[PDB]
Amino acid sequence: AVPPSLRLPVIEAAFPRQLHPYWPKLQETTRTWLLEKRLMPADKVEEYADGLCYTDLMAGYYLGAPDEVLQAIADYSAWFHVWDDRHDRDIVHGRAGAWRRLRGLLHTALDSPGDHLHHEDTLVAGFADSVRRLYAFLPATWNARFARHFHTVIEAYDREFHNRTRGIVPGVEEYLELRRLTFAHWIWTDLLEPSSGCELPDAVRKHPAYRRAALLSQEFAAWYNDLCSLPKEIAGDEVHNLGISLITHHSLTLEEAIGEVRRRVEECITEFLAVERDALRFADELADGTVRGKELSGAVRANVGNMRNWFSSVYWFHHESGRYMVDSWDDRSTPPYVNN
Ligand SMILES: O=P(O)(O)C(O)(Cc1cccnc1)P(=O)(O)O
Ligand SMILES: [Mg+2]
Ligand SMILES: [Mg+2]
Ligand SMILES: [Mg+2]
Repeated sequence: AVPPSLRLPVIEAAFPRQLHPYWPKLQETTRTWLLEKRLMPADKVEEYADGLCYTDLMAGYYLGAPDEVLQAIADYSAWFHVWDDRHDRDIVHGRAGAWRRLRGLLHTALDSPGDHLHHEDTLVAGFADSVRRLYAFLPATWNARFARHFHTVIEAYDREFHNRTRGIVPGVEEYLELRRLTFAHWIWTDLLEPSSGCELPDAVRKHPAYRRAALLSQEFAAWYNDLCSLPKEIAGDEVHNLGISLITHHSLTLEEAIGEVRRRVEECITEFLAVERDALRFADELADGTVRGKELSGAVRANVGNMRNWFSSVYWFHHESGRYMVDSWDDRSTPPYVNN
């Protein structure tokens, strides 16, 4: 059961949880990858990795993915959380040069991941390994789109670095725009496509019903993370959180801000329910009697189904993962799974 302040009865009643059959092997294989790529200290991997639930988060989302696609996605997701931790620690310790150099290497590795598979920075080498595998599933046009999206994500992380080093809390609207980039909304959306085995043409994925369903799934995930990660973020001097923007710029108390974030999250669900109908009608229209139409219809339907699964996977992840359990830590500002 979930605490009342975080509970979403519509998720519990109407978004039943799903789990990909590869999850048990996924859990161990990603743990071993974190150890072998030296992305976290060995003792922290053994003590904390399974409890962080990163593989569970992906296995509740990309249902139907081939096992090797899911493995690359899960390794990438675990990497992404470690990168968020590295960025945080570079900020806390004032390592502006180390951050700048990492940022530059990630831009280069994103365009040429094979060149960086054995880089001396293990964080760069692990990024490159996951991305090179992601680049092997679909035509290079998809790879180029993933790269365009992730270049933007890296720069949003750089903006967060600047904000936190200057002590700036973004305004609410500025924050909502930035959050689509720091949460990597378009990366998770891109990854729907190798999971269903089809690169969608621009005309299909830019259809208004597809686009809006994709957006709402990610807005829910990011803002629900803001709701659940607010305690650890306040304790860690993080400034990027819708609740923090509301407290800072709209003069809300903590209780009022929690209520407002909750209401915005709830609205994503019922807006998604409306647009999902339109997205599934579009999927039906794509089934025009042709083979290609059947393929595109099935891919769109699978992708919209996984946009729905993201809601339940993110919901339960936030109650299971050790990442957010700040009340258990000796130092609330320093999670035990980060290298400090
Ligand atoms: O777990 P966290 O740190 O609350 C977070 O969700 C980590 C994260 C980063 C990017 C994508 N998904 C999760 P963040 O975005 O930093 O608020
Ligand atoms: Mg974070
Ligand atoms: Mg972050
Ligand atoms: Mg957060």
